[PDB]
Amino acid sequence: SKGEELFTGVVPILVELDGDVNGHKFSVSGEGEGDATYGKLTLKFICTTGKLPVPWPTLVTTFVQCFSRYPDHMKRHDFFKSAMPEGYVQERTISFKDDGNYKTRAEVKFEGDTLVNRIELKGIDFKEDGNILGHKLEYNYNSHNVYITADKQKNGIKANFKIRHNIEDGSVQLADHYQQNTPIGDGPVLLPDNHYLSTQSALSKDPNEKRDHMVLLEFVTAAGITH
Repeated sequence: SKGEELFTGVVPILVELDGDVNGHKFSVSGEGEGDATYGKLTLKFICTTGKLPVPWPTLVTTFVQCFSRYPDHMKRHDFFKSAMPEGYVQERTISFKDDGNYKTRAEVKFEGDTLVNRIELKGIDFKEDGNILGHKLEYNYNSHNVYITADKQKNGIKANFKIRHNIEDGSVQLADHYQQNTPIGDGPVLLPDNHYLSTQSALSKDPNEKRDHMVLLEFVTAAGITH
């Protein structure tokens, strides 16, 4: 297919986010590359407005599931690549248990040969010294399953999953995710059978970087369908 063939090699990625969480405004720019053949993402993000007013881990899911590895036998279930190059809208509500919520709107599409994720994020209802605004989350990231279902009336998909953020006291901050994606263009897109994406992510720092930043290495494989 046209969209799947755009991902057989390494593809440059740009991420641009503007956010407002409880009136804290901020922006993030990211750069890196994806290799969907291996489900692989490598990026570096920089807060361009100074200090990031929320913990970096809370933004990982917001910061390109077209780079997930779909096994060959699951090609007919890969909505994300099928929407390319014209792209898709991705919307979420992220509910931090017993704290505030993010609502995100993003568009993911090619600009030339570069895959771009442009995001607007709005956060409300956060506790001033909760785990988010109080920066109580560990700088690490767990492994999840992202459950995908077709959303036929939208010519798209939905996803529902549970992100676990470790808290510095050893506890866990749940972030419930609900997601809907809608294609932008007029080519045919794939409406999948139920399946999920198996994720893992590693967060690190660049030792030469004194801006507030995050280095991310992530691997994602589609699963849950056998034939």
